[PDB]
Amino acid sequence: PEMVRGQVFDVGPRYTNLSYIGEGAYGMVCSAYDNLNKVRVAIKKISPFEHQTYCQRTLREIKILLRFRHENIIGINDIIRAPTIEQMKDVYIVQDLMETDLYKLLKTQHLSNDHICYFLYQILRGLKYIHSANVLHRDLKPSNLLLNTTCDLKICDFGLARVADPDHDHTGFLTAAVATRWYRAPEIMLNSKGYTKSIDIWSVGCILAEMLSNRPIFPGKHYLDQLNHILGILGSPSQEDLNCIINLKARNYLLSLPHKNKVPWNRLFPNADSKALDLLDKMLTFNPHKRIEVEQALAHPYLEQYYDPSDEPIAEAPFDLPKEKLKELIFEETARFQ
Ligand SMILES: N#Cc1c[nH]c2ncccc12
Repeated sequence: PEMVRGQVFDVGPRYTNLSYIGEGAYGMVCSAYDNLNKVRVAIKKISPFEHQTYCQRTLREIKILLRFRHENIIGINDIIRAPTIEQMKDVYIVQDLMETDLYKLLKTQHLSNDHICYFLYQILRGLKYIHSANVLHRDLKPSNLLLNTTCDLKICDFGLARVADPDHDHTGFLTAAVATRWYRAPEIMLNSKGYTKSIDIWSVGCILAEMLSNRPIFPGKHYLDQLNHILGILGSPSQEDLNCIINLKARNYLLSLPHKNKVPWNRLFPNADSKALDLLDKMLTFNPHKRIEVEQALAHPYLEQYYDPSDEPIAEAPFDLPKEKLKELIFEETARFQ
């Protein structure tokens, strides 16, 4: 086989010329030359079968990415597994090679308002599709957004995606957790298991702010610190927002806090397009019910020059196990690439 860093990467013969790109996932990601398509591709190696949770995230993701077909969602071009379940140690997900991601890009570049508008548009275009299939991404963040050399954007990492379940959304104060802290909607830390689409919009809202300033807008250092960050900018929620929080621990935590007034975005972002600040405003709304939805976000004037519903597709149809059957389902699900 071939070896990258110091580890076996068994993707011959079609995929050659393996350069190390990074970690994440259940480990290694590499560029490789796809001999059949004569193009370099990304290959991530997964060894998930040791604990159930990785078999779950790997399964969720493969199931979803196979069903999705969208310019702004990453997709899977190939999967390399052993020919028998007994011999299957690893799964190799083959995907398109992308120059960078929004995380790296933000660390080094000032984005123009045109790149911001186009990036945002693409995010929302992709998100519209995902939501229309009734799936939530639940972990949108700049590192989960990949750009190619031509600034084409693709959402990746559906490891934590769930099917939307707004009826089953409620939970107690501080019940936690799992999605990246900085991009978590405030109701995750109060009264939501994050089963509503409004959860993603918040994230996109946080991504938009990060694009305006190259800094995360709510860099809370720990669980509850996140909330005072958010509250610090948006201000104390009103009477009506509070009433929507029936859970007493959460509501009384909010009441115990000192009054903070709203900081206007134009003060936080003096150079930004005012249309962007308006949309920003509607996305980072404390009350998730009052929070804008993806299709109104698309129709917002800030996006006017890209907005075209006939070129913004929706899915043609919508959407607790031992790691044994999981390994077995993964095998069954990866069969079509044998
Ligand atoms: N995971 C994953 C990736 C899928 N495509 C990629 N391109 C550059 C870097 C990482 C990837």
